[PDB]
Amino acid sequence: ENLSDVFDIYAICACCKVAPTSAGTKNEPFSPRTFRGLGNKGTLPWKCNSVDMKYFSSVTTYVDESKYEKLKWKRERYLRMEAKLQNVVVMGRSSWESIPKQYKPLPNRINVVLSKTLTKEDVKEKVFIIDSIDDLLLLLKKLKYYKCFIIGGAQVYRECLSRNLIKQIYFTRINGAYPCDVFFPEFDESEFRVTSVSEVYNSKGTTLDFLVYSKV
Ligand SMILES: NC(=O)C1=CN([C@@H]2O[C@H](COP(=O)(O)OP(=O)(O)OC[C@H]3O[C@@H](n4cnc5c(N)ncnc54)[C@H](OP(=O)(O)O)[C@@H]3O)[C@@H](O)[C@H]2O)C=CC1
Ligand SMILES: CCc1nc(N)nc(N)c1-c1ccc(Cl)cc1
Repeated sequence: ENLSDVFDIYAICACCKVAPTSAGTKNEPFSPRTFRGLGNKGTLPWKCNSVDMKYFSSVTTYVDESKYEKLKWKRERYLRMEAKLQNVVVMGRSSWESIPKQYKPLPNRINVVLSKTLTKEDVKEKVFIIDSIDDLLLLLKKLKYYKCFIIGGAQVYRECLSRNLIKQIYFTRINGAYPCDVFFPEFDESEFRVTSVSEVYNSKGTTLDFLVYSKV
């Protein structure tokens, strides 16, 4: 069976173009993947993009009650053989720490932070602290939710793609070049097909679009 399908594990990210460097061995002016920039110095490479922000918020928050029973059954079945509704959002520690206190935990979604060092003692926000992907799966198996969104960062995307635990990738392309030090991990793209390509959008002069890739 495909766990990414049974537990509806999707990834959502936004990547921009990478700003060249005149020094160092990391300049890739000819990179085969134009949009691969994820972060810089612990924060996003670009300045507040309200357009992607709204998009991100809608995707990760939207739930359809009518479609849940079907998911409930699909899961009850898998679990059988193995033996307010909200989506889950999963993020690495650095990502969680990069979010300003006032915006955490992300409202209307069940928050999960992956970390082997954070403790419930110092993390007062309502969030599940998970020690590993393995434990993440243990959590989803005993949790009522709609879809599970992996929202970052690079390390977390890598682990999930590497384990073939991603069913869909919601990929925002930011058409701007900014300095970057964290990039989207490479994986076998032949395993996916683009299933949604939005019209172009504009943020203060910078264009961007939204793509969705679904596993074959
Ligand atoms: N453009 C985009 O869409 C996104 C950009 N970002 C950007 O990416 C950068 C942060 O990403 P990155 O550096 O990859 O870090 P992450 O945000 O993934 O956090 C890394 C930390 O998460 C924890 N972690 C990772 N995997 C596991 C695991 N399997 N089990 C338990 N804990 C785990 C560890 O915490 P610990 O050390 O406590 O164990 C780890 O050091 C920032 O610059 C941020 O702004 C982040 C998300 C999305
Ligand atoms: C709004 C930015 C954004 N847009 C998209 N399309 N995907 C994401 N995963 C994020 C994101 C970045 C950093 C953190 Cl910490 C959490 C989420």
